Amino acid sequence: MDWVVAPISVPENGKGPFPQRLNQLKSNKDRDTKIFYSITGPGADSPPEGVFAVEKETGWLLLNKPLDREEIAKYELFGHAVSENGASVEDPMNISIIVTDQNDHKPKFTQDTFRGSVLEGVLPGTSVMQVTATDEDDAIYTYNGVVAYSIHSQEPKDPHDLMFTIHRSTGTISVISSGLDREKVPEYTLTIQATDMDGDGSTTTAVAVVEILD
Amino acid sequence: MDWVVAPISVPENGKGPFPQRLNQLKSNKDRDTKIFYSITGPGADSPPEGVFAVEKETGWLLLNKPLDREEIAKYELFGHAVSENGASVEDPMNISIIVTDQNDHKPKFTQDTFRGSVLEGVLPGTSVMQVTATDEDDAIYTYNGVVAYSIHSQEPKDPHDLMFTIHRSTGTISVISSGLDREKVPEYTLTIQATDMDGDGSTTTAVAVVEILD
Ligand SMILES: Cc1[nH]c2ccc(-c3ccccc3)cc2c1CCN
Ligand SMILES: Cc1[nH]c2ccc(-c3ccccc3)cc2c1CCN
Ligand SMILES: [Ca+2]
Ligand SMILES: [Ca+2]
Ligand SMILES: [Ca+2]
Ligand SMILES: [Ca+2]
Repeated sequence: MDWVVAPISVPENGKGPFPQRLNQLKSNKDRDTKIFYSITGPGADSPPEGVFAVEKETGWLLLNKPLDREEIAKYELFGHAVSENGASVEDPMNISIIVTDQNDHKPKFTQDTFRGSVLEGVLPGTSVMQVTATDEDDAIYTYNGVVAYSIHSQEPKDPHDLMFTIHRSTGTISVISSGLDREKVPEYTLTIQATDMDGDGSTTTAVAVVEILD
Repeated sequence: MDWVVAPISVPENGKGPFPQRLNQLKSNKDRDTKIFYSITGPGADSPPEGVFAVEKETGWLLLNKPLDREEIAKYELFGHAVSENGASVEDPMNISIIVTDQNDHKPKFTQDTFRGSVLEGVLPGTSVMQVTATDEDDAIYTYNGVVAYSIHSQEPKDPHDLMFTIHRSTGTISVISSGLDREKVPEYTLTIQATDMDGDGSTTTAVAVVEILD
């Protein structure tokens, strides 16, 4: 009884010293001759070379350097078993290395300044613009690339203080208080923020400048 | 050819929807009857009950909740092959789950205010005190719980702007400049900071109060 496929899930940007052992190969029939192991493939004997390596005698698969999942996210290697007489004993076994995500990219805003506009008498609830930011990290399986949006401050304060909201996850700045007037205040400037791990991580700052129109 | 041991490495505090498929069991006795798969061990039928489960007619090993490594960092379970007559077929296979760590804990100083002191006439380089922050994440195999120390600000900014420094990894504050004097400034108040992922992570802040002596 065994696994149908056995991938090796390896957290990226890892520490300690290298090499590191990952799993150990063994062939069914190694009381026949002595067995010498070898790995091949992209990440072993093709570029990037020398990222993975196997111990000839012991069969330990080794990690040589830390992996950036944000560069290569999975490898496909092959295990080779060759007796001391030169005989390929088994078929090269599929070795699959899945690189899992650490939170090693701060979220970075689309543009340094975002510019949008709206009109004096729009009903509370009304879209005005959408900002964004990208986090190069993963957002399907981890929260490391999932972004939360917020508004820090609003200048000028004038008719109110919470003049706008931004949707936490889509980045849509709405107006929420009727009371706009282009003559009294023509150009608000929102100081906005993107925060990875869904608000519990790093925070990048940028600005959105809403102009109110006649 | 196979691994002598295939643990499953599962990033903690995972996203997406659950359950989640991890690997699939299979018995090299299934070209016979229709086998039915079950699962035992702490995390399965012991406390905490129900974190893993396997689809009886597929063998897929499912994860029901997101894991917290700092709550439990490893699981040893057993999978079971039975036919329609509850008949144990081969022995139970061992399932080893290795919860890999994410940066889900901000660094916490041990006290809000460290108190130290040093004589006015000590030489530049002279140690003074050593502050400390602890991060619950792994600092062995990952940077998530590796702290980096820094002085935010010193007040009063008398005589020089920066009279002290701190070891980035050890927490030891030392004197970097000449000119302490109890008569002129008898105490300095150092805003200290601790940042995880060895600097590129989350921060909290404390203060170290250094008294100058005759
Ligand atoms: C619980 C968990 N964490 C993962 C992290 C990464 C990949 C993964 C699989 C194939 C290619 C690339 C990545 C799969 C998983 C799963 C199983 C959920 N289908
Ligand atoms: C994040 C991470 N990566 C690993 C890689 C390997 C082993 C490991 C498990 C059993 C024996 C020897 C080593 C443990 C870990 C952890 C959890 C850190 N408490
Ligand atoms: Ca790499
Ligand atoms: Ca748990
Ligand atoms: Ca941490
Ligand atoms: Ca953690």
